[PDB]
Amino acid sequence: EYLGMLQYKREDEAKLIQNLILDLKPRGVVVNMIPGLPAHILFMCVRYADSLNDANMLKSLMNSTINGIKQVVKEHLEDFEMLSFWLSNTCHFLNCLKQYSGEEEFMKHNSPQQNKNCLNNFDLSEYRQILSDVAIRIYHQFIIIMEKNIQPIIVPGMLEYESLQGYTMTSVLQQLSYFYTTMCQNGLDPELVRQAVKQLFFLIGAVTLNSLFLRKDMCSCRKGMQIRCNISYLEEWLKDKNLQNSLAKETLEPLSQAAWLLQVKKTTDSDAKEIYERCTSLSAVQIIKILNSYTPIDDFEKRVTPSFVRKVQALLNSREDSSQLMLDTKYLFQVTFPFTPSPHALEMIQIPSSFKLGFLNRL
Repeated sequence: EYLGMLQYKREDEAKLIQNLILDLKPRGVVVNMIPGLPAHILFMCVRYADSLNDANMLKSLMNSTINGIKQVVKEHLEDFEMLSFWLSNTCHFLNCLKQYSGEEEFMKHNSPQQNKNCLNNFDLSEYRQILSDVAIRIYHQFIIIMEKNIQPIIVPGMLEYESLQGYTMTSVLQQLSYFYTTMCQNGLDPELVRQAVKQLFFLIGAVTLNSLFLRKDMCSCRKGMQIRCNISYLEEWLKDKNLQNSLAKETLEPLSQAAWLLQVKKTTDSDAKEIYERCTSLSAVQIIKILNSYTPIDDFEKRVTPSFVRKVQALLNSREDSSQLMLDTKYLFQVTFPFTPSPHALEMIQIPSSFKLGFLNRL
């Protein structure tokens, strides 16, 4: 019956962008059930323009959209929620561009009724690439906001708060939960949320380790054990959210060796060898920084002598290493946007009146 296309009169392109992107109450209800729906709407309009061969209309559409996105995020650089909604919708739109590209690669997990709605005329691969790029920009933007909202909490909870006897380590996980939920409620693909979480973990470990590299009154066995404990707490946060333990390795592993280092006896020509064999994810600079800034507060831990430090540094000669000490909070992981198909059939998509798009038409 219907085809899954959206007719728009080329003189309302502007108003379409206005009432679907710039102006948009992102919390209707259908959209709560299916977010990324605006992306589908957009691609239905695109499919309409493609069905006509009028290339100028297509290009004008894509440009108006991408500019509308760029703009709409540029207006809300302090709105985590909105940034999430548009990173989501952007990734959805790109995945629609891939899914109905017509390319053999993406028709793997397609309904026979879905393989009926591919683009029929134009190749939009270059546009897909551009979209991937802006998507990267948005992702980088929305990561920054989370990181900025959690950075002042890391240190006061991860170590300033003394467990082994007013913020605490729990608060960290509470914010992590806020971020995770906010991501999930915005149709943000699981793998994407995973990479985000990975970034967050990196940030935690980084701020922590850095504060170690600064404050001398933090390098103790006690503090090390405390840290290892908080790390296990984090692994448990992953377990609870059913996320892999792998990411916790590939983010906290340096901090583990840092905490492990703090506890281990630092005296005998054997301890040193263990420091060598175990601290494998740390630069010699970092290790030495810790061993020099290591100050004990308890009586069972014996202080580290300059001679021992020299022995260890001599043992570290076999490992070329890096000149890195601190871990900059602005490091970013390689974000990947994996193609995930859409379960929704365009033929049955309808516009809620809350979108103000009555001047459109299902084909």
